Amino acid sequence: MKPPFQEALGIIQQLKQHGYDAYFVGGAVRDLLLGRPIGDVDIATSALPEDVMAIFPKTIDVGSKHGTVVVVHKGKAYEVTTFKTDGSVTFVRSLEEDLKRRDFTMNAIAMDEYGTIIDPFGGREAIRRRIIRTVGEAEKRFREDALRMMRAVRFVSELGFALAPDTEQAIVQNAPLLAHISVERMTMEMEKLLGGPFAARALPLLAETGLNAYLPGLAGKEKQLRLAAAYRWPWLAAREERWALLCHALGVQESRPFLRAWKLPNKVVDEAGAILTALADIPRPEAWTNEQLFSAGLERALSVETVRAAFTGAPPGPWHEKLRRRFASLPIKTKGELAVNGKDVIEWVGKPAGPWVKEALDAIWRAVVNGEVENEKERIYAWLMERNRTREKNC
Amino acid sequence: MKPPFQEALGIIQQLKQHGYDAYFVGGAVRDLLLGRPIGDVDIATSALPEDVMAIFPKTIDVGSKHGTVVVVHKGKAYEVTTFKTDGSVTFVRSLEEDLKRRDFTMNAIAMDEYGTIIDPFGGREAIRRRIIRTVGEAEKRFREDALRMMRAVRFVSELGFALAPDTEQAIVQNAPLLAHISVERMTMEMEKLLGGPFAARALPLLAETGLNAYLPGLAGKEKQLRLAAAYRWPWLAAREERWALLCHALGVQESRPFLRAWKLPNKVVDEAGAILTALADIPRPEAWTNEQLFSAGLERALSVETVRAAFTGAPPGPWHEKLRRRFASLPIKTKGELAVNGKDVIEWVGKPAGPWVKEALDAIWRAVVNGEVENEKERIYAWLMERNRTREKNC
Ligand SMILES: Nc1ccn([C@@H]2O[C@H](COP(=O)(O)OP(=O)(O)OP(=O)(O)O)[C@@H](O)[C@H]2O)c(=O)n1
Ligand SMILES: Nc1ccn([C@@H]2O[C@H](COP(=O)(O)OP(=O)(O)OP(=O)(O)O)[C@@H](O)[C@H]2O)c(=O)n1
Ligand SMILES: [Mg+2]
Ligand SMILES: [Mg+2]
Ligand SMILES: [Mg+2]
Ligand SMILES: [Mg+2]
Repeated sequence: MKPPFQEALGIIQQLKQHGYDAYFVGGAVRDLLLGRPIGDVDIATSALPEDVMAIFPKTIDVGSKHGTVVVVHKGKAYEVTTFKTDGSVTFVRSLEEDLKRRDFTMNAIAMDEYGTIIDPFGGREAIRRRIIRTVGEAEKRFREDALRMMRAVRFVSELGFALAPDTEQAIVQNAPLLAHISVERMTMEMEKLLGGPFAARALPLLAETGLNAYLPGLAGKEKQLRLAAAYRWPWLAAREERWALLCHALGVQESRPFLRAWKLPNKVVDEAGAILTALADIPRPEAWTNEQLFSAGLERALSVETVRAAFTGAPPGPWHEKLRRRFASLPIKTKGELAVNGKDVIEWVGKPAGPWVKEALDAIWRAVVNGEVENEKERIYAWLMERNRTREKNC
Repeated sequence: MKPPFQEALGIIQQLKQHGYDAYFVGGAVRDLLLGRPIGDVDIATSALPEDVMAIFPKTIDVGSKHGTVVVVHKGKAYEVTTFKTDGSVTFVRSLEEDLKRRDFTMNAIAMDEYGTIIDPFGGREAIRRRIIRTVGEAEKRFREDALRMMRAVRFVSELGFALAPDTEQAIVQNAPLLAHISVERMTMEMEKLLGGPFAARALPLLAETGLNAYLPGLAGKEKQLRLAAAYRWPWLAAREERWALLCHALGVQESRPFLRAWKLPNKVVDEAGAILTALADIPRPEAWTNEQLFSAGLERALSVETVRAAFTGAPPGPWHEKLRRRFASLPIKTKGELAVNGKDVIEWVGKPAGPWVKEALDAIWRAVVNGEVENEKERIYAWLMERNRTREKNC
């Protein structure tokens, strides 16, 4: 018994004692078998949501309308699912009926409270061979939930399996069915695919399969995707950095309309382009400017070089480290640090409050930062004063 | 800082550091103030669901569509809710806007990471006085969510507060609006109200208010409800035992159609009647019969006397203890224990398999139980054999 399932063993036990019968199901079994780090432990039972909400103290009702209940056990969250037949939903007592409904074979395994692998679908084979195959006709299943395709391809990104000949085919043939699946749902899938350790050949595949030109803004970029192979994807740390390079390697013009089609939250689509930009503007890592760094702010700066990295081949290590230095020597690091107040500039140049004031301070920080004038009140005063009679001699 | 919030303090802290601002909200504050045992710790913040899913590792998405996110922290489950205005939902930054939307004042409190109570609605007053008052016009709020009434009455059950004159009034005037709220939702509320420590005057109130005759099967039972006052509700330990007595004191004829209207699960409505029945059939605690006990099975037996208790005044203590003895002396306690097999009765009376067989075994347990014949094979054989030539001499 692996500690993953060890603590999770209770869930089963209590479900068995109340005469219910339960199994470990899903990837957790796969990962265990495959020999991956074990993800979410998932548990499937013949006990109805209501029976599970009676047995366990903490019970979160996520969607008792389609089988699942989240059971807080011993300080974790496990997803217990009453066996079902994907028709509304129909609940059975046949575990075999349940496995029978899942996307692919690697997923359709189950292990008993004792540790005996229950594989009525050749999951065990699939894994040794490392192949994503459909549970039943690949055709019928994609008709049963089109999204099942995207993920067949994400799995390729996430595990590094190959697709099954008849399964892959089925995708190109049934490609259209995607436009029927909500964008929201497509995005989360794209966003895991992207973080694959095999992303590199997931994306291309996304193309060789019919799947391209049904996903947001991925019309006819076939060439771009296949090429995407050389990108060091897996050193991208973050979602932004992800979307970031994804754009770049598509060559995507305006990041904003694109990432928005993907129904991504603003804060990403904003910081997305943020970096996409700083990247175009700075073509070289040595070229970062005390101004520019201050402007983008450490975190983003680094993320820039890490995207750059994923494009170049050049390890970001040293740059990250040079930026981290520079940024902690920038005589200020935010605008709020500026020893001098917007009101100070008014009482100083004897003008009414207005538009000029911004431009003033605008050019004061760019002075403090580039080390031109200190960040003390007195000196910035003279600095301002003495640069205003300069703007009289010049015109 | 009370331990409840102590561990929960982290949730706030990390939401503050990422510049977000959060508060403890809800009954947890009420309970703390009131000086009750502290229930669910709840947290409200300006950070959107997505921001909360980014910051914390474990993040359960219960309904990010209306603000709430369940954040698993340090081994518990806390509900973080992005401030909102109950219009679809609109998210703000104003905590004051958030409090302003909640049902009643006791609930509309908030405490900061430091321990400073934030009461912009006189919750603190309401609690000292022990009064359930509406946050704003009692009228408008019941139009905003009719169910708010049921609970204004359950709260009476739960805490032992009185209703505010203008609030109580508003209920009778706006009584009708209930039929618009899903039964499912009414039941859960009734199911808490019933377990109230003040249940006794909650039920009556449920009547003096317009609330009666909008709840399942509670048409015109006004008299029955008011009388319901004398029942020792609070010693009812279980759901069944609850519905059980509720039926009884309403005098409800057929339990089955009634409890079912409440959209209660079967296993309850079944065990519900179960007891309701055993109760009508056995009018006296001394009258339990080795048969009857074996038949209902300890647990339910006790439950029966516990309901009887809630009706009589007589403490179940002794009976429960007498039952628990008798039942562990019953020479068998289930039907599966019977040393004699249905197949044994066939190969013994030389008849084909059929309906008589049940009737045979049926009268064998009742013979093993009442201590008439042993629960060994040999002796039951004889016992059966010698009672079949008895049924020849008799007719
Ligand atoms: N379109 C989908 C998506 C998922 N599943 C099923 O839902 C379970 C859990 O879903 P998921 O979160 O995707 O976990 P796994 O598919 O098991 O793999 P992973 O945990 O890496 O996502 C799986 O066992 C799978 O059979 C499905 O039948 N159809
Ligand atoms: N119809 C409802 C039901 C609940 N609430 C709000 O949702 C929050 C949590 O709901 P609940 O689980 O009922 O907790 P409390 O009302 O605070 O009290 P208790 O924990 O005893 O149920 C509360 O702060 C309350 O203001 C609401 O505004 N309208
Ligand atoms: Mg888990
Ligand atoms: Mg999973
Ligand atoms: Mg809790
Ligand atoms: Mg609560």
